[PDB]
Amino acid sequence: RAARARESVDNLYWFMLAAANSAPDTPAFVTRVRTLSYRELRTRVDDFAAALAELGLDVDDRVVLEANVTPDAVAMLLACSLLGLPFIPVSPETPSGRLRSILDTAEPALFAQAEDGGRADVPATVGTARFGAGGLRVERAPRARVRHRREIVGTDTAYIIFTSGTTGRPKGVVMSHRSVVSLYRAILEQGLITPEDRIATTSPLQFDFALFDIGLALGTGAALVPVPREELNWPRRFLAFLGDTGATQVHGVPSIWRPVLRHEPELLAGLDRVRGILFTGEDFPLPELRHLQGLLPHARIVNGYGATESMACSFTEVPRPIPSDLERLSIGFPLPGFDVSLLDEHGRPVEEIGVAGQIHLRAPSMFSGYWDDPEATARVLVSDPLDPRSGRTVLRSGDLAYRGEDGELYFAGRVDAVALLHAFIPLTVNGKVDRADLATR
Amino acid sequence: RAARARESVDNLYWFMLAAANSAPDTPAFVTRGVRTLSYRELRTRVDDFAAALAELGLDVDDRVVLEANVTPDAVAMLLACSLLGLPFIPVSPETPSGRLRSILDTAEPALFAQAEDGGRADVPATVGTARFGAGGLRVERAPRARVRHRREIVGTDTAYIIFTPKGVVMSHRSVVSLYRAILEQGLITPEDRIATTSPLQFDFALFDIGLALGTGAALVPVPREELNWPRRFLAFLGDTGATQVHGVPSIWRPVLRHEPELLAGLDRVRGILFTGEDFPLPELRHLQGLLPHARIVNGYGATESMACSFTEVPRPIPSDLERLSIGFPLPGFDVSLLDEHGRPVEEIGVAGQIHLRAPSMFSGYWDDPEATARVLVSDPLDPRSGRTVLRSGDLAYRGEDGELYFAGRVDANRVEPGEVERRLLEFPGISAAVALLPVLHAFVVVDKAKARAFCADTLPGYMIPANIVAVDDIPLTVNGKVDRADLATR
Ligand SMILES: Nc1ncnc2c1ncn2[C@@H]1O[C@H](COS(=O)(=O)NC(=O)C[C@H](N)c2ccccc2)[C@@H](O)[C@H]1O
Ligand SMILES: Nc1ncnc2c1ncn2[C@@H]1O[C@H](COS(=O)(=O)NC(=O)C[C@H](N)c2ccccc2)[C@@H](O)[C@H]1O
Ligand SMILES: [Ca+2]
Ligand SMILES: [Ca+2]
Repeated sequence: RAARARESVDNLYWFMLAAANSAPDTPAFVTRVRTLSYRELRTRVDDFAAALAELGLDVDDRVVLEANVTPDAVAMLLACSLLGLPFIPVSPETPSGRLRSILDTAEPALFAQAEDGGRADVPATVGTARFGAGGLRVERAPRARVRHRREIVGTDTAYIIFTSGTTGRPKGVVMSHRSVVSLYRAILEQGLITPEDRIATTSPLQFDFALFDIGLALGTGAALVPVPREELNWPRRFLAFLGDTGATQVHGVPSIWRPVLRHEPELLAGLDRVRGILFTGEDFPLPELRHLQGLLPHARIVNGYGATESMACSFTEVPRPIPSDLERLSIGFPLPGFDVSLLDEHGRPVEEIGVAGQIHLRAPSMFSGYWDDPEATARVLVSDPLDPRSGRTVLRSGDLAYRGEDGELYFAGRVDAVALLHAFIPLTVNGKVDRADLATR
Repeated sequence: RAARARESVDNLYWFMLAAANSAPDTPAFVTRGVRTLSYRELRTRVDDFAAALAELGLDVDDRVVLEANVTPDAVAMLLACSLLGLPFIPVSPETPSGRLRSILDTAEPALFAQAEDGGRADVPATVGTARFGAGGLRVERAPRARVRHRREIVGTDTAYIIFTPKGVVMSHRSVVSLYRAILEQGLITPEDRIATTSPLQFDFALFDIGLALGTGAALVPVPREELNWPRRFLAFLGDTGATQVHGVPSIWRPVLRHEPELLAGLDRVRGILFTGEDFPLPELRHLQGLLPHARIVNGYGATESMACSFTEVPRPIPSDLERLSIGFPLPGFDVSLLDEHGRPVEEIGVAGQIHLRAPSMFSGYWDDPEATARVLVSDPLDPRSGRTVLRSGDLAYRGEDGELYFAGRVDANRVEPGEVERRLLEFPGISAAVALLPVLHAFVVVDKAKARAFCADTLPGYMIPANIVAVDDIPLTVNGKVDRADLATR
């Protein structure tokens, strides 16, 4: 009786598990060294979907998935996907006060955590479950409800990413199945990755960088290599992990390299299997970037630029070697089927090389809105200033950029705007500079 | 310097000419003796038109009015506008100059294009002008010089705007999404020949062109001249080898009155598709009886989503059937019936307003954000997500299997005129019935006082037509719908 996305409708289930039909016995995950096959992953998703369907949740009903990137956590989000149940990924590190704030806003039907999970006292108004290879064990069944939705569509919400927005307000980026799949399709077209690759992923699941890495790898028929968040503090254990698992690509915010470059630059030079590194989140300090390049000279580095509101925007290979005169890394060209206007303060095109204007993004991968915040949505998703009467929307990015002589882009910071407004690093759960931490001094 | 949609971007050019790569030598068009145009020949025409259009320096989002009916050249033009991200505004040559000039003033296009033999002249100096045909695209007045500011064409770029002054803006990604949904349903194969009857300014034409070319089937444009005369129309369908015939219900009315024996003789016709309005059931049952080896499909939807549902009519049609079903939305489409408070109607037989979730949704009404905010709204089942649904302005109820039934516009002591006109059908000899509203006149295709008494039986006094007029045919709009307005005057 539960609704299920059809094979022909944009949906993470069908997008990520297509490799179960071409190459069922190929590795989807590498853990520690154990592989999990595409077929094994599909069975786990189908088992979780069968248990989830029993609960009587309507399409658009929200499941909080509290977990790090694990084979089980991905099986759960793909089982939420097939049933049109939007997943809200939460890091176990998240303090209980912030979870309870997301539970109050998002009003989910169910909170799901790993079998060995430590979260207690989730409110009585929300259902609770635990997942493992054992299956999905319900602790408290979700409320009785009448199912109103007959059919799952590609514009249905896949996931909501919750952060504290720039005011106090909880920021919930609502992303449709069709928006995410569109990003995955665009980046597959680039051909960064092959089925023979093993993607070491470092981001927490509540960061769409993790959602990028999962989709990129499974979409391609490659293997995902979740790096346990613990091993990242311990540079020798981190390099040992990448070596032992045969990781060919390492994805993470710039932060993940700082401990390794200070304490174990000799051992990093020893990872001969690594063909590629990908980063996003913030500027890669150029001294650390030139150091990292020097230590793995046969490894392509990709600068990934974009926001949660579109998942991503551009992927530019860092010049090898980095020019000795280079001021700034290029964020290159938007992906095929993506487009940027640089507009001045009045929304007029900037058409001078070297002059910064606000990025306005046209993309197939656009968010649907900010959870319960239509004012904020109307200030970010706006009438295209180059076509204001059509009703077409663009993303008013709040990011500045300028163009070089071949039309490539350069990030020039926030229009809101380590130095602060003083000169100084404490990291956010996502691996960013905790600028709010440093500003309290 | 001119931007061109890439092969990986949702775009009518790449969607409709995909068959040029798989089956270049297969027929894209059948015209009229009887000539085919191949997918390869069509594509070369599109590329030639795109090269001429690119010369003009138009930016992406700049509008081209395409005044033409469905022809090989008119389709080459809209596919050349598509590749260059130049939204096309289709206008029928039979549109009065009053209404064209109204579209040109609101749309403020960069270019007006018409056929070489085209009958338009009176075009403002602020708009460029060109003529397309054999040989190519002749510019008469070059459009204004401008700076090209858009670097790259994207799937959310406007493919076309349909004007009625109401402008439905439709993205490339929205249309292609409809084409993909209906391809999934497998209505048509590459062996088929689709006779299309709609004017190009009606998205039914845009439906038929994309359905056929998307599939790798052949399009058979029926010129309006061939359509008006029943035996000419059937001789055209026969001579071209049409296997599917698409049009509003009215394309069958002359043929069912004057030439039912000849219509029964179209053995190559495997399928008929209609939309626009209710097919009066007596004419529908007659048509089905005459071609029993032809599947009949009811297409339901509005321009705001191109379409919504495609339901095969029961074979044979029950003689006691009250209303034909608009069935289930396509895969990836979904309907709620909501009450006046946006509350789910969950009682069989109770009418509520259709709210549609679809991958094919319009971007907005040209220059009308107030109207856009009244039609494209917060999902009332999910108001906090920001997901938008189409407030359709169409009433409907469900049967026991969840199938839908159109119950009229919410526009339409209140008088439900679908209920007046439907109970006039039951009276014998009435094949079709318009009712309109001060006094309720009803006009019927086939004395009075028995039709009236037959009404007085099963209807309340205020829903009893004061005057019932027999007619030969119903006056049609350019798009082929009942001309309510025309009847109102007489
Ligand atoms: N390559 C950059 N250089 C420098 N500043 C940057 C850069 N990529 C973002 N940023 C900054 O970070 C913001 C985005 O923050 S976010 O919304 O949390 N999203 C992300 O951090 C990453 C994004 N979801 C993503 C995921 C996967 C692949 C690519 C991109 C941008 O608006 C920039 O201000
Ligand atoms: N099959 C119907 N029975 C009964 N009332 C109907 C029906 N199809 C529309 N309608 C009515 O006509 C309205 C839509 O009119 S429209 O916007 O001009 N669009 C069309 O008529 C054609 C539509 N775009 C289309 C094109 C191609 C394939 C399918 C559908 C609906 O809102 C209904 O009021
Ligand atoms: Ca423009
Ligand atoms: Ca709901």
